[PDB]
Amino acid sequence: EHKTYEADLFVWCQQQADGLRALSRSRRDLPDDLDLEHIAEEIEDMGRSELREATSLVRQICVRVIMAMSAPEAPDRARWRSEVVSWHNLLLDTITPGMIDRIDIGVIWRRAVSEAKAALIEINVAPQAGLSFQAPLPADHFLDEDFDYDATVARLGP
Amino acid sequence: EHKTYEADLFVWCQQQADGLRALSRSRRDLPDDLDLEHIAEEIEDMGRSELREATSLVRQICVRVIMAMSAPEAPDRARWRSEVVSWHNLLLDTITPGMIDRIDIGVIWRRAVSEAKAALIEINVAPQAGLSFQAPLPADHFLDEDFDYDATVARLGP
Repeated sequence: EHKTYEADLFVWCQQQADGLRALSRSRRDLPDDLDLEHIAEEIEDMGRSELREATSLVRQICVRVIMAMSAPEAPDRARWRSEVVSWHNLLLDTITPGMIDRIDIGVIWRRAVSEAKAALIEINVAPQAGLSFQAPLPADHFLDEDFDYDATVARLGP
Repeated sequence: EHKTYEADLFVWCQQQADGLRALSRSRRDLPDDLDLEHIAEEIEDMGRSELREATSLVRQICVRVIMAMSAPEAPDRARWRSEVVSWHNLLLDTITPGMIDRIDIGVIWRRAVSEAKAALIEINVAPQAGLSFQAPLPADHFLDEDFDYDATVARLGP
């Protein structure tokens, strides 16, 4: 189904790149200086970049969730929570319905554990003893408009 | 003059956005689901983003130049120089001939001085007494493939 620019930017990038190529490869009377092939490549790549950004924001949220699981009384948690709210709001502006299935929590959570362990060593905190590289919650949990940092930390303890 | 994607990405973005709009606004028989207006907006914006990136890299280089002017014997200079080489190589991959005139050293150097002063306070170094918000060198100096950090620092002392 066709998606508008506004309704689903991610799907629009792929549909528009495909449409540009279809037009370019069919018509023999378009202006030669109009570079539909590289335009399509750039539009397609912008879609990929949106997904990379959403993926990164979920990762960063997960790192702070894991850090609070390891240091649940850290005074730093107030800052971590503020960061998470900021990232999550940006995530809600970036995700689209067609992008949801592409958010790979299995890969993201693994990378978040590796990153969180390094960051914990830096602040001289030992990681959760039970800390697992296996995602405990689906991607949807973090994409939820009502995602709650402190509730998530509490449910993933102790 | 028409510029290819490879020859000048920055000029290509503007020429292609203009060409997309010209085509869209003239033909009555293009596919309705092909969104040439928003494609043109995105392509145009990518051009702007390239210039923003180049501008940022020149700024970051200037900050490290100013920091070494204030702390010319700092052991940290080796790291600063390494950072500058990395940023400068990325800058050389980003700049294009049509973008050169848009690199505004008067604005960039001012912002670099403000940033450098804050960063110097953090490392407990007083700024150059003669440190000026007025750019002492043209944008071209930093865009030069043969830009030399240490030579620049030395010429801007003492």
